[PDB]
Amino acid sequence: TCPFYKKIPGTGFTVDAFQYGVVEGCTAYFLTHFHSDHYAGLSKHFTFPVYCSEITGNLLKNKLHVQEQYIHPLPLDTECIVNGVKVVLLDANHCPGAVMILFYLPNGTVILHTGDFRADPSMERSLLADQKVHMLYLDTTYCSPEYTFPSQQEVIRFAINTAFEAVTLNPHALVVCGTYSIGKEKVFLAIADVLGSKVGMSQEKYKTLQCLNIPEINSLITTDMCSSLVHLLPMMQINFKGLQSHLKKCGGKYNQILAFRPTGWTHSNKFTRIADVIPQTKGNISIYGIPYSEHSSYLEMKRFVQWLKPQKIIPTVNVGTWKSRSTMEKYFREWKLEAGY
Ligand code: NI
Repeated sequence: TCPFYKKIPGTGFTVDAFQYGVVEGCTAYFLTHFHSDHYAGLSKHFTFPVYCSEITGNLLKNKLHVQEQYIHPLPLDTECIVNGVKVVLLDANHCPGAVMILFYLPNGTVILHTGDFRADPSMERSLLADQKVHMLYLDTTYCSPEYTFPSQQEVIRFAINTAFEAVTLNPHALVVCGTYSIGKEKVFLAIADVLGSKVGMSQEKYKTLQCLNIPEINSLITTDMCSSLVHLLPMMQINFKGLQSHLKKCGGKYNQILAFRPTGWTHSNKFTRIADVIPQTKGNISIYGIPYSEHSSYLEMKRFVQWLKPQKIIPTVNVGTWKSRSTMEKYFREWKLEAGY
């Protein structure tokens, strides 16, 4: 049974609610982004209308085989009518194709559903600027002040500089980057660009990347591993055993691996600056955990909410425990008292 925080009152609509069977009263299922916790339940046998971005619709058709007649892609930043209700899709600054959804209810209420997002001051100049929002359905993944991490640009600067230094010292070093979903493509693309290489990967991953409308992608990635000095592997393989095993397969072309695990936040963030990050090493293998986030920091979240000034907040993450819920409600009230709304 579908939980309340996935239902949009006053409409026939649900958000990210595909794992509950046929939801009573739902005439249109929105999908914010192509991450498995959110698409859970979708398949080629789905026969209701799914509304989403173009990129998400490429992935539904090619990876999950949803039939084309049920996929309804909408352009961003454009007022659209769906089943009698005005909606807008906004870039969520999450993974490729991820959106926030603005719903303009028939009774005059305006609802923003962030999906998963990384708040940014650039959102203060989208179509959000033009009117009041009554209810905010908020990605609260990192809603606690201990959650600090650097900008995505500082993280990429560290990775490029690290990779270019290592391979220039040793031209026989291979770079490996872990992945288990879409998002964080800038990590492996920026490293391959500095090294003058394409990124090598499995056929299944190449297919996924080909759905993402990235400019000049055919110039950047390949399935020919032998021709590439930046390889992508499943995240589960980014450990000393998996990397040893991979180095064997490269036929003595390489004698060292430098690997990257983009994580979200890890508690090494409470003490250490990005500049000061060091790897775990065993022999000729080094592994860096880098804090590349596609969710808001606590401070970025707070800034967005204090600018938006919603009348009510409904969290969509960390909702399963009473301690979590009570923590989040306390920060919402601080924020509102501090800013005066
Ligand atoms: Ni996500």
